[PDB]
Amino acid sequence: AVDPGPELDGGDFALPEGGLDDDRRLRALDAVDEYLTRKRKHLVGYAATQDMQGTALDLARFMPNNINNLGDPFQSGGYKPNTKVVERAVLDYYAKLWHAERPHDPADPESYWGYMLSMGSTEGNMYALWNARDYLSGKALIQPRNPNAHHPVAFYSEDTHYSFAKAVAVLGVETFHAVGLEKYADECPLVDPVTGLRTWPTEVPSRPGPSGLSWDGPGEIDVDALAVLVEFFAAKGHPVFVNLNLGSTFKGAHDDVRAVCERLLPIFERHGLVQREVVYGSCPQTGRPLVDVRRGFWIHVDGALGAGYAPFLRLAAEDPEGYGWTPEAELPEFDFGLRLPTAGHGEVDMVSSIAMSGHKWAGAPWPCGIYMTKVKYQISPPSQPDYIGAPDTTFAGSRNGFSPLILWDHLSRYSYRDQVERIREAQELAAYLERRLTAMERELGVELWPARTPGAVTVRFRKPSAELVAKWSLSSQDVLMVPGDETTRRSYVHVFVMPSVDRAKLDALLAELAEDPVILG
Amino acid sequence: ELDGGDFALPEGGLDDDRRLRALDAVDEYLTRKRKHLVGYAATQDMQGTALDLARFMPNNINNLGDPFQSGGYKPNTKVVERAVLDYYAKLWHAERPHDPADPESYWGYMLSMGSTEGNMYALWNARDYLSGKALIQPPRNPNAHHPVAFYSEDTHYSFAKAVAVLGVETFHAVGLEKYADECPLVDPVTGLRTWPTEVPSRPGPSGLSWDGPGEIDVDALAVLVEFFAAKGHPVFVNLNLGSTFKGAHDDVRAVCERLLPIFERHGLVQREVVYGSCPQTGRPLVDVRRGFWIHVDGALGAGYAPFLRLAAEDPEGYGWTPEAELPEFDFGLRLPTAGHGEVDMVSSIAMSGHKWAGAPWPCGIYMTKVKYQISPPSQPDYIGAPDTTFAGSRNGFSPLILWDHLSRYSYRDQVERIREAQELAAYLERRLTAMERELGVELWPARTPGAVTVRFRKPSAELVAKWSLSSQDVLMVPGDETTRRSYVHVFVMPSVDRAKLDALLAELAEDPVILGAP
Ligand SMILES: *[C@H](N[C@@H](CCSC)C(=O)OC)c1c(COP(=O)(O)O)cnc(C)c1O
Ligand SMILES: *[C@H](N[C@@H](CCSC)C(=O)OC)c1c(COP(=O)(O)O)cnc(C)c1O
Repeated sequence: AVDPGPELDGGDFALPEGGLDDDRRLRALDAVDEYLTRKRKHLVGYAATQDMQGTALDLARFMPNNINNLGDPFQSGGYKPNTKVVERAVLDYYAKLWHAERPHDPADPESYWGYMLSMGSTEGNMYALWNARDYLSGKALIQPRNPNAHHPVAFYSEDTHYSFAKAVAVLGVETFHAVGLEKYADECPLVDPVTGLRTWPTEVPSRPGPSGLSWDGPGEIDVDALAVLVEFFAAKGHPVFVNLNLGSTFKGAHDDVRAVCERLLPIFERHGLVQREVVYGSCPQTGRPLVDVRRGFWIHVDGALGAGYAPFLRLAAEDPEGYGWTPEAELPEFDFGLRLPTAGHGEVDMVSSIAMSGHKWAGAPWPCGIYMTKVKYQISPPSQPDYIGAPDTTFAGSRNGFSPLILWDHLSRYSYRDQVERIREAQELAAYLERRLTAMERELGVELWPARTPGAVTVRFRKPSAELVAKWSLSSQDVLMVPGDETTRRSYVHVFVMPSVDRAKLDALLAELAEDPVILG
Repeated sequence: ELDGGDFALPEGGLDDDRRLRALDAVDEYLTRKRKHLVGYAATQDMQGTALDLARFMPNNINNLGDPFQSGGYKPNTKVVERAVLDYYAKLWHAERPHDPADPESYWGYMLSMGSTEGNMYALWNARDYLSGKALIQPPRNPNAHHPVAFYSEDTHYSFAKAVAVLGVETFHAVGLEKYADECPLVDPVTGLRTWPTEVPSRPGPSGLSWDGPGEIDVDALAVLVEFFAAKGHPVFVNLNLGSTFKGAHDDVRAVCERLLPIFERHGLVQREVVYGSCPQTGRPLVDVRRGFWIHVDGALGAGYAPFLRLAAEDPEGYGWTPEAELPEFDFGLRLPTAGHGEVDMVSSIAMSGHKWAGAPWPCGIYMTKVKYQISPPSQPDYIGAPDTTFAGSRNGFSPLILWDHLSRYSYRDQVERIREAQELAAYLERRLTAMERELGVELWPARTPGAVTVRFRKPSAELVAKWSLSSQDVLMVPGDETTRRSYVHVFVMPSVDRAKLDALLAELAEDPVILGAP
């Protein structure tokens, strides 16, 4: 029944051979602004902070510059209009926040290395899986018999973002499902809870909900299931890549990164994956191959969303009196500071890489973010281009040097305490939304199927009318309540409570939901 | 330079005074550098852009999903993105509108990185298309599924990267692995049949490629492509349209004319491809595809080459005859088959928006045809649009940047932009040789005919850093480190005018490395 307002008309934007005069140009740009302004003020269905007035005022001045952070962030290079000094400051801030070792130092293998992304976290996850594929397969690093030793196998939950399926295909990294079907067809160690057959699942199971199946579960990886699957492949001699979701796309779940690491480390130690000799190439002689020592596992944290707020929630959890807030749910230790003891290898720093999107929690006018790892994992670049004056250590070639300014400006405006307040208000407002949806069910006698994983900044509920979805940019997901059976489909939407989503905005949405024709029935 | 101390981000934040001081320091640095940058292919003037588009800075714009599909993230500029894509589709003689039911119609999208993304996407798309992975759903030979990649020694480093990312095998790798003693080319330095690492570029006065024009040697390419095509391999060829260091244009028309008969001889125009078996039986399912893919890396040159070719076709109408011929390169390039049919030769093009047009961050275009589209890696509900692109979230500000640029200029204005740059590149070359004679020094100036860049001897570090001159070392005899020469180049972009070049030249004439030249 509500009005999402008119879309843009392509006729206004057609670019003729002769160009457009100033009046037609301004009319078009005004139409874009009127559209974008209406939509941004009502967007509540995606993990995208929408308020950036301060940014715009501070940084509009930089638009006349063709900024390019071409090459590694830790060398200027020949393209002098670059913001690498700013990029390093932003990377340093997140390195501290994620308990990485600073400063970056190419002679310190344990120190951080990372760079700012020109796409979103899609670039960071692609880079992670490239870096891990090469590291685990034995390609040469920047610093100097088992048939499966150079055949890595990827593991991640059913709540993992579609970017991984893409990245897996781009990079030719094999999932445990693919390798299971190919080489180990009848040896799946898990029993399917629907069919009772030992069929290889397509992703690692996520935890079950009230249904006994994952569709209504919290969206967290099932650690038991993961450990069974990892043991299976590690015992066969495969190196192991694990992606863990810190703020999953639809449910905002946090995989229990510490629990996963505690479970898997003994498996890694049992199967010789903590420290192992790796043959990297060869050359003609009496002998042949070169050799170095590497770990045989790689744990990546997809923190596209959650790496931006989780450190601040955990700060409050550590000092609840000081911040005046005890978070409702525990968020798992997930970062470069996570270190575990072993039987005979000393303490092991468990996480190899993290990705974060800057346009999610912080907010930006275009996609950006961070990939971070450690110097000891850096792969030799694919080539040595003279013409950029800095090593080609990154996924992108030319790199966005405006995004460093965006994030620097954001981070400079807020103290740690202010950042804690932002995640507090969002957590409290997500809880409020869930409370209001169940109250609506009782007031109106309607089913909304509301759900919210404890500690998540998103709430899911029954999809309303198409018009309401379009007004508020609600993101949609269908689930089959019993996998395989198309008659059990439910359509959900979700709301992401970002720092730009306040009580008034949620109350306005709720007032419209209460009068929506699909909701009423 | 900028001092990192001014930029460190404390736990407690920075106050408004420290914040403004830092941002002022950045602006002062960037402003000084941008006004003197002449060494990279990056248009530096965008005052109009800034005035028109700063207003959009408050929006978290996201063009998530396919440009031609509705999606749930409503603060998007896909209507604008499609207008930009339509403009370049026309400019590159693609078929419009995009229509998923028309195999011949264009498909493309705007890049969130630069052309690195477009070249990566091209090679991904070609790898899957040539290997037999499943195509997008509309509304014997042991080498058949092993594509081999070919490109010249002047190809940008993004290809070496993309090859490694995507696991695409170059002719050099396949040659060493499978055909170690069968290289059909003789090395001009050693006289041995050693597989070269890239397809040779054309020789210069030296007899070697270092002082050549930077264009692919079409003969050498044809010999190499025939070799692998006769073995049953499908073929990926990348052609440079405005190469990175020399600004050369591979002769795409000549390449296509040379290669088509080779493709016909070895059954690569129409090739039965097995893309798995049916869900019931192990019956190899098959459709018909071409067995070659020609990609044009027009990072730079796809932005200006159409306009120069416009003038070449009507020189009295535009008041300009370009001195150099630029090759036909685009989606309109169609050649006759042996049977007097026609074949559209080019499969894809990439362009960077931050090169010829100018942008405040990297952006660009990848374009192909609907008939080449691969089935998406998965089908996510939560964007509401197919995942058909390299990026996930996508930059929806870049469409505004390029739309604003393109809306400001007529075809005639765009012709004038490339005219002026061509004429100024020729002027710069004239001035450098005049300087050699006046000062009695060797500057090694070189300009490939039709290029917007001129190379010369590397001057002092100070001058290099002031004018952001890009540097390249060459070995004048490959493998001999004693023959190293250090060059720089100047790119004459639309924001490079005569005054700027004359100011550079005045400094070069008093430069200590130039004057101290042995
Ligand atoms: C990002 N997920 C959302 C992107 C739009 S909201 C700013 C999404 O897919 O919702 C439909 C995301 C990615 C990919 O990051 P990009 O920045 O889009 O490239 C990866 N991993 C997770 C967990 C995400 O949420
Ligand atoms: C881009 N080449 C230059 C990028 C800096 S100038 C804006 C370069 O390498 O500088 C010396 C280029 C690419 C890659 O495009 P990106 O936009 O950098 O990702 C690919 N192909 C060619 C021919 C290029 O020139």
